[PDB]
Order: sequence, then C-alpha cells, then structure tokens
Amino acid sequence: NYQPTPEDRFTFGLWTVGWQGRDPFGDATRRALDPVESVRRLAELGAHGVTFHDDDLIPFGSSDSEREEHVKRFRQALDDTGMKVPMATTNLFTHPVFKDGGFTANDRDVRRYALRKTIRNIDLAVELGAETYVAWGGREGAESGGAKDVRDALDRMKEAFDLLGEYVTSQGYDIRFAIEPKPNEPRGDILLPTVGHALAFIERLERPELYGVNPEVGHEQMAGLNFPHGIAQALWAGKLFHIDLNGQNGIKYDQDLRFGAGDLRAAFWLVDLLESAGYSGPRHFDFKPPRTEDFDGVWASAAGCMRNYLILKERAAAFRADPEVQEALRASRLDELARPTAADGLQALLDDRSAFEEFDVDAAAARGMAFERLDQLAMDHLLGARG
Ligand SMILES: OC[C@H]1O[C@H](O)[C@H](O)[C@@H](O)[C@@H]1O
Ligand SMILES: [Co+2]
Ligand SMILES: [Mg+2]
Repeated sequence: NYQPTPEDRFTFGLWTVGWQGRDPFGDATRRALDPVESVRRLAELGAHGVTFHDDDLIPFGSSDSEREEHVKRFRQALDDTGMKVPMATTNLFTHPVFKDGGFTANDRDVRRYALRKTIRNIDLAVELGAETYVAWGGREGAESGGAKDVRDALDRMKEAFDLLGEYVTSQGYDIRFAIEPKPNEPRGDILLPTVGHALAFIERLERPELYGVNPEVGHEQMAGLNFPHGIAQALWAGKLFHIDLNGQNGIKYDQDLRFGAGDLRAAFWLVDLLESAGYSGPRHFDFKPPRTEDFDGVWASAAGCMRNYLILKERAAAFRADPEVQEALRASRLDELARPTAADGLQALLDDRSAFEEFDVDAAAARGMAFERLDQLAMDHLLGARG
C-alpha cells in the first residue's frame, strides 16, 4: 500500500527532481527538465503541489516578453492538473553578483538589487496562490573573520526583512515569510546557522508575526543537532510555517538524500511529532536524486520520499495507539511532565518542607526511569516486529 494522494500534502521543488547532477567535482549527468513536464509527472505520482525559485521558472535575464510566456505555459499546466503552488522563494545565490551575499553583501548596490529581485517574485508567488515565501540566505556569511562585521550584517538582514514585511503589508498580501537556516556551505559559515538562531532573530523584526522558520532535516543534522527537538521548539513558539524533508548521514556536505534515508530513527520521531502536534502545512521534499541515476531513478527516488513518510506515519500511529506503550509512558512518568511544577505558587513552594527540608533525596534517586524498555517498544514498532 502506502499510495500517496493529494490529501497527504506532499510537495516538491522544481529544483529537486530537476537537479541535473552538477556537483563541485563533476558535470551534469542528466538533461534539463521542462517545468511543465515536472508538474505533470509529479501530479501522476500523487503529489499535492510544486514550489519554485524565480530562476527555476524564468531563465535569468529574461525579457518581460519571454517571462510572460514562461509563466503562461506553467499556469496552463497547473490549471490542467489541479496542482497547487503553496510556497515560492528567490534565487539569491547562483549568479556571481551574489558571491558575497544578497541581503548582507558588503556592496550596497548589490543589497538593493537583491531586494528588488525578491519583491518581483513575491508578486508572482501571490498570483499563483503561494501561502509561504521562503528565504534561504545561502551566500550570507564568510570564509574569514575580517570579511564581515556580523553586527552590521544583522542590521542589514533586519533592514531587508523589515522592508519585505512593509511591502506585503502595504499590498495587503496574505503571505508569510519563513527563514530556512543552514550552518555552512557554500559559505564557510552562514549567518543564522540553526533553527534557534533564526527564531531569536525573528523576535527583533518590526512585525515578528509575519515570520517563521522553514527548518530542513539535513541542515540541522549538519550541526549534529537533534532535528525533532528543534522542530519541537519551533512548534512551541508557534513558528513552524513550513518544513523541508530529506535525509543526511551526519556531519558533512549537504547531501539532500530522499526522505527516510540518512537517520531513520530521527525520521520516525519527526513524523511522530508532526502528526501528534497536528502540523497542517505542506510536507515538502527538498532532495536531490543522486547523480548516478537516470530519469527513471529520479521518479523512483521522488516516489520513495512519499512512501517512507507514509510508512513512518503508520508505525508512529501504532506506537502511540498501543496500550502497552501507554503503560510504558506512564511508567516513565511522561504524564507527570505535563503537570505544572508549582501551580500552588512561589510562596507555597518556599514554605513546602516536603520540597526540600524533608525531601527524601535517596528514595527519589533510586527510581529507575524505565526509558530503555520504552525505547525498545519504539524500535519494535518502527521495525514492525510487534509479534
Ligand atoms: O530556499 C529554498 C531552497 O533554496 C536552495 O535550493 C537551497 O539549497 C534549499 O535548501 C532551499 O530550501
Ligand atoms: Co539541504
Ligand atoms: Mg532546503
């Protein structure tokens, strides 16, 4: 089974199945894909929608005339298939003019160009129905310590995002922004390198309600961080506007493997969390079919993204529905974690001799947490071994 349907909200970037396979040491192994063909092929696989950078859809430098005909062709394909465009973004990283960044380039004229390029694509994204506009500052950073005053760069980053919020507000657009963190690559260090740094930065913007995060599985894992934990903090703050799903094997270059590959247990706990928290946004795959593959392998890899999500959803649901797991959760006092520590208040806590003076520290220390039996039940459910 595990057949995806549009109700599952699976989306793909044009640049994912369309990756030609050029890497830092090798030329392209696949021919370029027509965006119209990607839309139709993804619709056949059961996808909900597609996403795009401006430069995926309209070749850079296109005249106003050529730009109109690229968009027309694309909208005809969306109209024919019923495919949605829930998110769009700007390419502020490929062209050599962005080699020192877009919003935080040292040259002021580049920063102004970056803003105009972005504003132009927001207009298009809103016209096509996008609800989220993602910013990935892939070139915002440095290879050396003196090249970037990071306090001034954060001033310029705040200035850019504040201007974008003023723009969508003045136009009455119903679109929100999501910042996508990445710790490094292609810059030696990238500004706002993790979910945490991005969440903290948003709270200093003029209109923080317009901005959230687009965390990516592989990017947090490039810092050796726990991705489900970081997603939990984003949900706790009300800022999980969008998500990038893929796989990554540890701390190394950004692999963008198909979802499910890489850290499989982390994928299980991620799906458990998204489903139990009721996340309602797109399940977006930002992945690269390996350059070893031909076009048949491209579509097998894309199908695998959706299949692995659906299998993990089933296994996490069975885990949470198992009365034996519910008993284990109680034995590990997960339910006591939900209770307030001191709803009786500070003064009651201070006068509670059972909380300190008469607290039996050795009896409490002796209690086992029973975490290993709970985790083996989780392993049994993930592997379908509950028999
Ligand atoms: O911002 C949208 C996308 O742009 C680029 O392709 C980045 O590599 C990817 O991580 C990001 O999700
Ligand atoms: Co990535
Ligand atoms: Mg991404």
